[PDB]
Amino acid sequence: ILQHPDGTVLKQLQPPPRGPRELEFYNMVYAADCFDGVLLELRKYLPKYYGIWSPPTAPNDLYLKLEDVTHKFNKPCIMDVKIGQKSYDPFASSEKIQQQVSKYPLMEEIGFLVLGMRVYHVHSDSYETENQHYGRSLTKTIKDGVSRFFHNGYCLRKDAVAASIQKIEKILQWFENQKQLNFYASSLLFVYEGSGEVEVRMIDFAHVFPSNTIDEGYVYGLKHLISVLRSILDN
Ligand SMILES: c1ccc(-c2onc3ccc(-c4nnn[nH]4)cc23)cc1
Repeated sequence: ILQHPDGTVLKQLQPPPRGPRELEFYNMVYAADCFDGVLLELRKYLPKYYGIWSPPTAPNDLYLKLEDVTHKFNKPCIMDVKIGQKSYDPFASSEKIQQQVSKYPLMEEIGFLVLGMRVYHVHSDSYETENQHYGRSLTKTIKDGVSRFFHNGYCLRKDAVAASIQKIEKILQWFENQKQLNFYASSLLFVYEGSGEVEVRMIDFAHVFPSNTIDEGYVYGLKHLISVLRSILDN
């Protein structure tokens, strides 16, 4: 992820097959001729897509040019949350499944994993950063683990918590009204202002597949994340 001063990000395509699949996803959704009602609504929850980009002298070096969802913030507080019961996709090998489940064996139980957060503290005029190991350490501590993101401005930011719930609810509504796509190892990016208040966007589409059914695992995760955020409002 290269943050570009024009309010876009450049995401380098992952190695195959993951990078190509993500390019394919954005191309399907943001097709110039697409009038699929489901996919039209889905665009609302994605970063805007500006097509494939490569350096003038390096056509090999493929990027997606995406909206920087943090652009409109002064001191953005950012959290990435992987959603779903399974982080492996429907065509993973036994080896590959074991790799993925071992990273977070509570994924089935909890249905989401905090990949990281950056939290601005007014207090000290500085950022607090948590990495992959933070979220992977949370057990059924998850409430306190998520709460940490919302400690800003000499308070618990229940405004940002409530905003996040309302925006996730829209994404949840989309997932309850579609059975065309299932999403594995994809994330929600949360942004609020740490200095019309919150951003929640779906990101990371290297394991999105056509489907016949509700994405039950994703829905479980969204529902559970909402339930946790809901409980934080009672703090
Ligand atoms: C820090 C962290 C994330 C961002 C960010 O802002 N807009 C984004 C759009 C997409 C992605 C993305 N897609 N796939 N993986 N990451 C990240 C984005 C900015 C700063």
